[PDB]
Amino acid sequence: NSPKDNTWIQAASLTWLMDMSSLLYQLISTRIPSFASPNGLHMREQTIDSNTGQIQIDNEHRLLRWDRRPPNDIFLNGFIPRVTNQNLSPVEDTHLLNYLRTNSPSIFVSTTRARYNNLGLEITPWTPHSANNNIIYRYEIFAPGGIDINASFSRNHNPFPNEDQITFPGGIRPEFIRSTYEYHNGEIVRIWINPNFINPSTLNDVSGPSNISKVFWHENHSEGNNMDSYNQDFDMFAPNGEIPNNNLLNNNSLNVIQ
Amino acid sequence: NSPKDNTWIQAASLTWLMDMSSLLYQLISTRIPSFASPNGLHMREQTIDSNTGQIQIDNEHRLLRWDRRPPNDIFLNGFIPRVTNQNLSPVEDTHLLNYLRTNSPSIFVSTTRARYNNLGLEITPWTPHSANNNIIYRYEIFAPGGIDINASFSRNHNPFPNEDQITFPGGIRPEFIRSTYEYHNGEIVRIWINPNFINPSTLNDVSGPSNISKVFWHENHSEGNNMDSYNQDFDMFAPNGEIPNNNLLNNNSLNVIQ
Amino acid sequence: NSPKDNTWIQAASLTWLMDMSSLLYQLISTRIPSFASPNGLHMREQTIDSNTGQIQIDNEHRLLRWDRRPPNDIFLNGFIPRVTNQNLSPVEDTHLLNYLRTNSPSIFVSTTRARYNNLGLEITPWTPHSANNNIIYRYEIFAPGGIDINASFSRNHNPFPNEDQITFPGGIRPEFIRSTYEYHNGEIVRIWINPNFINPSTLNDVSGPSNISKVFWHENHSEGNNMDSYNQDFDMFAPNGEIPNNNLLNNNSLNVIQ
Amino acid sequence: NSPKDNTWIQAASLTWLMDMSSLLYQLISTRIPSFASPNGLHMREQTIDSNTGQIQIDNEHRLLRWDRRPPNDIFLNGFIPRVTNQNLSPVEDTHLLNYLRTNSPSIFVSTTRARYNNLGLEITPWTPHSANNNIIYRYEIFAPGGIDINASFSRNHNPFPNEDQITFPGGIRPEFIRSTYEYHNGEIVRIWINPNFINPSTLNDVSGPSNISKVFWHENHSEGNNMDSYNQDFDMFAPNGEIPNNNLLNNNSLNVIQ
Amino acid sequence: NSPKDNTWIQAASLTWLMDMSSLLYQLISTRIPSFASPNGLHMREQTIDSNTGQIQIDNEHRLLRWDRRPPNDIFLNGFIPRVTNQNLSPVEDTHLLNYLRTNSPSIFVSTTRARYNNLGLEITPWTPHSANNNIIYRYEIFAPGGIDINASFSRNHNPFPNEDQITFPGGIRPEFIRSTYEYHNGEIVRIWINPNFINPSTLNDVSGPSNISKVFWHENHSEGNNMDSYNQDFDMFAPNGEIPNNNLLNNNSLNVIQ
Amino acid sequence: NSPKDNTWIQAASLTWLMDMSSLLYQLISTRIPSFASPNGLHMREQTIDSNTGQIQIDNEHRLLRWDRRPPNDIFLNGFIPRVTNQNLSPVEDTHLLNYLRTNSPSIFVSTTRARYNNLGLEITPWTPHSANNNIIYRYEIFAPGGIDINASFSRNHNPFPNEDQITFPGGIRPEFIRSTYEYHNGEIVRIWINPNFINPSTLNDVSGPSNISKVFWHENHSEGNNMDSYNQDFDMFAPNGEIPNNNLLNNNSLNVIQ
Amino acid sequence: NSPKDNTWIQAASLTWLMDMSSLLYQLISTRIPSFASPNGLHMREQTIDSNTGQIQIDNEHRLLRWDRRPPNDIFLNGFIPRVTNQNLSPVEDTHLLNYLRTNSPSIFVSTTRARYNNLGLEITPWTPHSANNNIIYRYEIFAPGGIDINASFSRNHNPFPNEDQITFPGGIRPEFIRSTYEYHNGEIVRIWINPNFINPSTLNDVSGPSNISKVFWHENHSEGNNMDSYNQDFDMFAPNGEIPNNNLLNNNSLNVIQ
Repeated sequence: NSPKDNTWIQAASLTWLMDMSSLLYQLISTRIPSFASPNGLHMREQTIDSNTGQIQIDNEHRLLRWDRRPPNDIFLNGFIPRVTNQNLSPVEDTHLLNYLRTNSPSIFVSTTRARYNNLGLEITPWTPHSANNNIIYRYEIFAPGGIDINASFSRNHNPFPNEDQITFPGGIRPEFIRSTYEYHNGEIVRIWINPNFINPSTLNDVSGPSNISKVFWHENHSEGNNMDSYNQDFDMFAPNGEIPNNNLLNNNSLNVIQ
Repeated sequence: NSPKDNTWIQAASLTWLMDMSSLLYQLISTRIPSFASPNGLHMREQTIDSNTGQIQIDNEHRLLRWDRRPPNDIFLNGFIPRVTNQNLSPVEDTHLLNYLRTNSPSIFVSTTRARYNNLGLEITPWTPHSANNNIIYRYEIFAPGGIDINASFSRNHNPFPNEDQITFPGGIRPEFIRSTYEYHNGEIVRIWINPNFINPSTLNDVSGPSNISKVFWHENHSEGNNMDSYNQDFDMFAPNGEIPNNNLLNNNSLNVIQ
Repeated sequence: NSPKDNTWIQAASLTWLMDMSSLLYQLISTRIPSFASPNGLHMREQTIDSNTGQIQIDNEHRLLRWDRRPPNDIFLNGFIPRVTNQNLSPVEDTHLLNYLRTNSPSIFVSTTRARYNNLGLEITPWTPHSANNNIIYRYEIFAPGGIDINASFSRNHNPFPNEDQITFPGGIRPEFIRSTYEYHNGEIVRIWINPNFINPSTLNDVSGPSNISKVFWHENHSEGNNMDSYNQDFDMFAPNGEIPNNNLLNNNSLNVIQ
Repeated sequence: NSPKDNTWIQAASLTWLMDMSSLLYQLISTRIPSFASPNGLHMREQTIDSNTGQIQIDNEHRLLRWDRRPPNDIFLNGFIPRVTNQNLSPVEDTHLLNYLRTNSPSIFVSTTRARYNNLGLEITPWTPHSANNNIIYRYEIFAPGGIDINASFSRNHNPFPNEDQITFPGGIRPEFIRSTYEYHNGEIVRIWINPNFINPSTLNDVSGPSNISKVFWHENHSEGNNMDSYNQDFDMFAPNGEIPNNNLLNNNSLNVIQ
Repeated sequence: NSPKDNTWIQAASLTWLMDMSSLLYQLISTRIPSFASPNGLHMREQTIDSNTGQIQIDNEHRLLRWDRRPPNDIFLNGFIPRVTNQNLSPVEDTHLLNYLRTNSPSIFVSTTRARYNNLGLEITPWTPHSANNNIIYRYEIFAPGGIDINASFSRNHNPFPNEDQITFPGGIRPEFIRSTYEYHNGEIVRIWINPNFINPSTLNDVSGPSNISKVFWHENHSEGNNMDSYNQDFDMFAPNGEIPNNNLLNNNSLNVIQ
Repeated sequence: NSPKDNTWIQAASLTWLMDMSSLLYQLISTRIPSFASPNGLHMREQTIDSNTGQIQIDNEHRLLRWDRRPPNDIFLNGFIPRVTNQNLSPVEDTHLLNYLRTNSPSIFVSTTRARYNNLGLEITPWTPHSANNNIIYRYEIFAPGGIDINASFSRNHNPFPNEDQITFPGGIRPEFIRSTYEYHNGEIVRIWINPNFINPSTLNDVSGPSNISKVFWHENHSEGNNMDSYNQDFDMFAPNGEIPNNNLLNNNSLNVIQ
Repeated sequence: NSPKDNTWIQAASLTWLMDMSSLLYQLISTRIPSFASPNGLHMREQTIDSNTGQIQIDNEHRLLRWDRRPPNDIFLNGFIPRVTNQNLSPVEDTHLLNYLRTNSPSIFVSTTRARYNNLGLEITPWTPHSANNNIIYRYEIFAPGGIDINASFSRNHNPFPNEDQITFPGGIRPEFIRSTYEYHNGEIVRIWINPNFINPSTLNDVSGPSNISKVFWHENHSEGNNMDSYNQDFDMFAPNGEIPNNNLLNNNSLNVIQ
């Protein structure tokens, strides 16, 4: 049943949702048959340090988002959902299962979990099929909350499990986005650091290959606008990607064969 | 009478229709005289594998759609109907018989069945009269649901039986479109594969003549925008085409005499 | 009184009218004094061959329409009336007698009967006064229904008899238009065939002089847009034309003296 | 009192007025004091030939209208009034006396009678003061109905008896306009014949000086658009013209001194 | 109290006011304190010849209006007030005293009386302060009605008596404007005659210096559009002019020192 | 309490306010705490000579207004307030204290008193801080009414006393503006006289340095449009200026140090 | 509980808020849980001198605001909030905690306190992360009121104490902005003085490095428009900056390492 607090939606870009936690949980829960979610939605845990009141920043809570939009947009605005207007009706806006299964416009923003091997080394995450084409960004996020999709649905009622998603009703504000990799043709050409990330003391922990241009972003950065040529979530819809392999993410590529 | 589940409209592009299955079935059924449809609408069966929950991909369920719109549009948006707004009134939007007989704007999107001879080899499908003119695409679809038109009406009240149509209220999402043939003057010049097709392990089963350019699509593909110079369904209206012959579809042409 | 079925309006371009047959018949009938139409409106008989359930295609049901609009418009859209919006009020939209007498905008599309001599050979039809000027088209139609004007009103209360009109409330869809003659200065320069005509097996029966360019139309045909330089019905209003003579229509002209 | 039939408004361009004859007559009659029109409005008589039911075409019913608009406008649209919208209120739209006295916008269109001497030869009609300036047209009309102004009002209650006006509530359709003289600087330069005039057998009766260009009009005629450089009735308002003399109209001028 | 007939507003350009005489008189009268107008508004007398019904054309009834707008505007449209819409509310539209005192927008149009010496010779009228600057017109009017301002108010409640104003609720139609003097830099350069003036037999009585270009106007006259480079009444507001002297108006100037 | 007559608002540009004197006084008075205005608003006295009814024109009643708008605007339109629409609500429009303290948009127009020494010679008035920059005008006004701000408020409730402001609800009409000094960089370059000033016999009393261009204004005067490059009251808000000194205003400057 | 007077919002740019003090305080207070603000909002004290009623101008009350907008905007308009329309609903407009935590649009304007060491010498204030990039302004403010954020919330319920914010509901008018430093690449290039600052006698107290261009502003100053290339509060959101160090602010830089 209902969440005790609004932690699950604390990263929200649509800030007005944050004070309507219970109402939102009901609105979403009622379009989910008990057989699909026997125990109800499962919110991620320990997204916040109990000792600090601060975002938990560890491999286990490290989220990723593939997006064609550049840092001058994302580091300024965060991830705003496709639907931004208030509508307390059972319309498609809050229809979670339809959103995941069909990618219909909604108030939800997806992310996928960073993947590690047993030695705790990073391996290929769920990657979009079009990742090797043109310019794409892989944003690194540490945010409070999110719905743990795979833990919320019975295997046979969970539309696409392979994507290992953590969904954010209302989106994610920019202060929860630590960095991003800028890829051109599947190759890393730059690493962007968001100086306004909620925990600036961890900025030096941002990893990447050696000798790759690393830039500290600021509004209207001269090189922060690269983009192709619209559905901002096309590259985050389950059937539009997959986990290509379990190779170590220790090269200059995104580990997808050309 | 009424369908047990919403399988018939599960491919829907107008996703809001999927949760209003019974209401939609009533809305459509009431403008159909009992003498036209003695037993009611007949929904296609076995469109989904009961053992996997997955789309049934076999010759028997292989659908085709002739369209002048290119892959950069279709593989991105799917087949969205001419009418996209909600209207629970008995207007023409849901008037199935008028749509079939006159091609009036509606929420329906049509497909025609792939045709095979007794040896299970492909033969000429229902083809538009204008197929040999300019640029046209023949999309290959495997989707859940659809209304089996020929099985839903007495032949005496079925506007156009030859087309053997399977109609999709709400359209078809792009993940159900596996590939497309690009024809220029009735000749195949390229075969496009949709990497995001719901069952990617079958992509290698896509057939075509030998040595024809085969391309894996991605958004804004450089050659994915070819189009002539609007009624997107003009080339799918029954009187606007026919089954030209039963010849084997084993050449570079669409089997229509120049 | 009332028609048994909606055959009279089955060719309708304004398809929403087809399901409101009785209401439409009342709407029209009430603005017609009993002395003008003692026996009520007389619908054309045998427009559909009951043995085939399809359009009757014979000289006796062959209709013509003079229009300045070219095939790229007409073969695509059919004949849509000057008034296209729904209005169940006794406004001028449905005022049949006013439309005939004055040519006021309405939901009616006019046609005139093809004319034959006693040997069954074609003779000059009712022709517009401006027919020898510039570019004009003479469309050939075989459609279900239509109101037989001369049989609906008494001789002495029938505004203009010479025209032998067949009026179509809601217009005529393109599949009922078999061909058209393109005239330039009163001379035939091309014969256009509509491949999507409802009975394609009769396309070879389309007549015309010998050695005249004969073209099978398709959307946006390169030569299908010729037009002068608007009232689309100007050339179909009774006082705007006449039957010039009873000569055989066996030459390259429209039988009007230059 | 009330007219027996709607003959008085049968020439109407605003066709919707034709079925509201009695209501219109009341609407107009109530703003006319009994002392101004002791016997009520007097409608012209014999505007229709009682042996044929067609418009009476004789000198006695020959009407004229001075207008700056050319044949490409007038022969296509007729004379449409300055006010064209429906308004069953006692507004100025139907205020006949104000219209005649002030030329305020209304649903009325004025014409003036052709003038003849006792030998039945044509003499100078009421002519606009600006007639010798630039380009002006004198249209010839034979229409059913019209209000006989001079016979409708007591001499001292008739604003401008001199114009011998016949007013048409709702205007005059083009089929009632037989021809027009095109004047440039008060000189006839062309005679236009309307081939669509309601009685085409009388077209040869159109008179004019000898050896003047005579043209049979058609839509968009190349020379049918001459016009100066708006109140379309400026040149038909009583104080804006007069009967200049009673000379024979047998020259190339409009009989007004330069 | 109330006027017996509507003579006072018979010159009205806003013709709809003419039938609401009593209502208008009340509307205006109620915003006028009894001490300002002890005897009520005084309408000009003998503006209309009781014997002909014709406009009285004599020095005593000769009115003038200074205006920057040229004959192509004024002789075509007359003097239309700054406020032209119907409003039966006690708004400023009909507020006579505010209009005279402040020049606020209203339905009124001002004129000033022509001035004569004891020998009946014309002397300088009330003239605008800006009269010697650029292009200005002095229109000559003979109209029925008008409110005699100086006779309507008690001297100490009459804002500006020196102007000798005759005010026209609803304005003045062009047929009441006989002529105009066109001044450039305070010098007469042309005399315009309105051929459509209500009494054309008096046109030859129009006076002016000798050998000054005299033109008979017609719509769009080539020289009838001269104007500077908006408040059309700026030059008719009392504080904006004065009676400069009592000199004879027998020269080429407007009798104002340069 | 309430003013006996509307003298206080007689200069009004928003003329509709003049007849709603008592209502306006209430509307303004109710948002003024009794401790701020113990005795209520104090209206200026002797603004109108009781003997003549005329505007009192003496040093004592001489008002000034600093404005960036030129004579072609001001001498034509007067000083119209920032808010011009009717609103009988306690909105900010009539909020006198907030207007004085914050300069929020309202129906009020400020002026400041001309300043004199004990010999009755003019000394520096309250001057805007930006007066020495670019082009600014100092208008001279003699108007009826106005609220005497310093006499209306208890010193510790009066926002800014130093300005010796005279506020005009509804603004000031142009006939109350006698002249203006045009300054460029704090230097007088021209003196403009308004010939339409309510008392033209005093025009020669307009003072200024010797040998400075003196111009009599008229609409669209060629040099009457000089302006910089909007809040028209920026230079009349108390904190935006001050009384710089008490020096004699007998030079070509505005007595502010460069 | 409630504030005794409206001092807290007296600097308001949205002046209509000033008269709705209690209502505003309730509106804001009700969305603040008692555990977050045990004692309610704490308004700054001694922002106004008790003896004179004038603004308290001392180090203690010296506020700063980092803004990308230049003096031609700010010194003219002040700091107007992102939300400017009236809305007495519990919408996000007045949601103080959401504002502070997320930077959502609201009626609030942030400022940060000037920082001093023990000797009372200025040290580095909270500075935006992007301060060394391009052009940024640091405005100096002395205003009445403001909410003392750090004193209003219990440590663990104060989103971002590090900013040491004083928040102004309704913004700050320009007369409370004394000066601004213009930085280019983190270096001071000009010091702007607002001559209209509420206490002009303190203008000489404005400090800065020696020999830096010092300019007295006026509307449209030629160099007062420098700006980069929009969220006007981006550089005032807590996570978007920090207190870089406690070094003396006695150099030309903003004390942030390049």
